[PDB]
Amino acid sequence: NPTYFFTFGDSYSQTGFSASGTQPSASNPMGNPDLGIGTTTNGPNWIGYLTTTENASLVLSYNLAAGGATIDNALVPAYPGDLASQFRLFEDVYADKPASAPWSAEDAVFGVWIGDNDIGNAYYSTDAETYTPKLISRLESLVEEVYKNGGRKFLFLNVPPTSRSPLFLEQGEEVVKQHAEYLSVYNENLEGMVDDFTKKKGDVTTVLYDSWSFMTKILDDPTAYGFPDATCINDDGTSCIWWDNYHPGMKYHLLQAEDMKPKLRKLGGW
Repeated sequence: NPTYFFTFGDSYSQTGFSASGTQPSASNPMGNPDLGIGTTTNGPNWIGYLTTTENASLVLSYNLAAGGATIDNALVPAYPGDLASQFRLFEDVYADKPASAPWSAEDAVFGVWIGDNDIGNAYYSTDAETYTPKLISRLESLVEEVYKNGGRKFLFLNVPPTSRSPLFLEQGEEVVKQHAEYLSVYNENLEGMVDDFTKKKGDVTTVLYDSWSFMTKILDDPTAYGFPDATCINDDGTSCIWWDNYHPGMKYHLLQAEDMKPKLRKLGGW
C-alpha cells in the first residue's frame, strides 16, 4: 500500500523526473531517472533519501521540482518552470488520480520546498514585511488547488540559510545580513500560513520542517557532522557541505532526510 509523494520545488529538490518517463513502481520508486541522477548533490537528494532510504513503507516519488524555480513568474520571475507551472503539470497529469497514480486523501503526501529564489531575487528591491505576504498568498492558492483535488497531507520546508552559501558569502557580510533578514520574514510568514491553513481546513495533516535551524546547526559546528569547515566546496558531495557554490551535497541531504524522518511519521511513509 504505497504513499504517493508529489514534490514541488527548485534546484535543492530537482531530480529531472519527466511525466512521460518511466513512472514510479514498487520496483522503481523514483520512476525516472535512476536514483542518484539529476540532482545538485552528486547522488541522491533529500527526496531520494526520503523515498528509498528513510521510508518505513513503500513510497512512490513524483518529483515535479525544477531548477531555479520561483513561486510565480507574475511576482518574482526566473525560469519557465515556476511553482505555478509545476502545479499545472500536476493538474494536467496526476490530479485526476489516473491508473498510474491512483492516489487518495489517505495516501498522498504533497511536499513543497520553495521561496529561496524569490528571496534571492527580491531581497534588496522589495519590502519583506509587505512583499513576502504576496508570495506566501500565491503559494497558499496553489496548495488550495491540490486541496480541491482531494489532497489532505502536506509537507512544507522553510528556506535554509542560503545567505551562508559560498556564493553569498563572497558578496560581503552586509549582503549576507540583508539577505538573511529578508529570508527570516519569509519563513515567519510561511509558518503563519501553514498554521492558518491547518486550522481553517480542520481535516489536513501538515508538517512544517525547519530546514533553516538544521542547516544552521551544521554550518555553526561543521566538524560535529564530519565536515572540515562550513565553506569548502567539493563536487564529490561528501567531503564538504557544498557540492558547488550554492547547493549542498548528498551527505548534507542525507543528514537532513534522517533529521526529517521522525517528524514525517504522521504523514504515513516514514
